[PDB]
Amino acid sequence: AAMALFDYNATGDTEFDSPAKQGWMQDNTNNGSGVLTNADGMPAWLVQGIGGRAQWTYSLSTNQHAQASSFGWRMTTEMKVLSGGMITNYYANGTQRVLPIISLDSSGNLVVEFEGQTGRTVLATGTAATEYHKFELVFLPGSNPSASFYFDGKLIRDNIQPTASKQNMIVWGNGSSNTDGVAAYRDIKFEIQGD
Ligand SMILES: CC(=O)N[C@H]1[C@H]([C@H](O)[C@H](O)CO)O[C@@](O[C@H]2[C@@H](O)[C@@H](CO)O[C@@H](O[C@H]3[C@H](O)[C@@H](O)[C@H](O)O[C@@H]3CO)[C@@H]2O)(C(=O)O)C[C@@H]1O
Ligand SMILES: [Ca+2]
Repeated sequence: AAMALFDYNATGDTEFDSPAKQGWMQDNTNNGSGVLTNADGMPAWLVQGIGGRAQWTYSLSTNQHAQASSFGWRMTTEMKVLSGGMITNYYANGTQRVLPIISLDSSGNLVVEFEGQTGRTVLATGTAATEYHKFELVFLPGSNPSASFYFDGKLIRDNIQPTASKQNMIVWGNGSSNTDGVAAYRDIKFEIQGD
């Protein structure tokens, strides 16, 4: 030991055909919604943050928060952004978060921002901007805790400093009631490491 993994895996299976059935909590407001969809012969969960917030949350236990802090963690998302912004797939711990905010800019490019930084980074232009990609957030602890962001396995930004936050969920989706955001999710993992 010791390691742990928490996931949503998009599936047609009845027993597990929403995130609610994989231990995640629906956390929409207003007009926000979601539904199982099927795209490339493959299930995806379509998050529809149109006129309301639309996201899913997962609760770590007391020891899991603490283990996450000692040994570090990795959050991987496989998604495709369809429209808008505040696509917020992230982890908060009662005290801090590394928040990447993903979107499509007014030129149609897939950009990423991080809370604590200012500016956007172009991840994909053209028809690439609105296809599936694999996004990794990798948190390395120490007395100098920083994060690294990866896009189909390519270091994009490192030395991302955590920022204060009272929230304490693993979250994915459109974490915003006013910024509309739409994306499809095949996979979410949050893995707590060993040493
Ligand atoms: C990623 C994340 O942390 N998302 C939060 C968001 C964002 O921080 C926010 O959208 C900024 O873009 O806020 C969410 O909560 C807000 C939401 O419940 C709205 C209701 O529309 O209320 C906000 O508080 C209000 C408060 O009611 C007012 O009295 C006061 O003026 O301050 C706020 C006005 O904006 C909540 O903060 C959200 O749902 O968008 C929660 C996300 O998790
Ligand atoms: Ca435990």
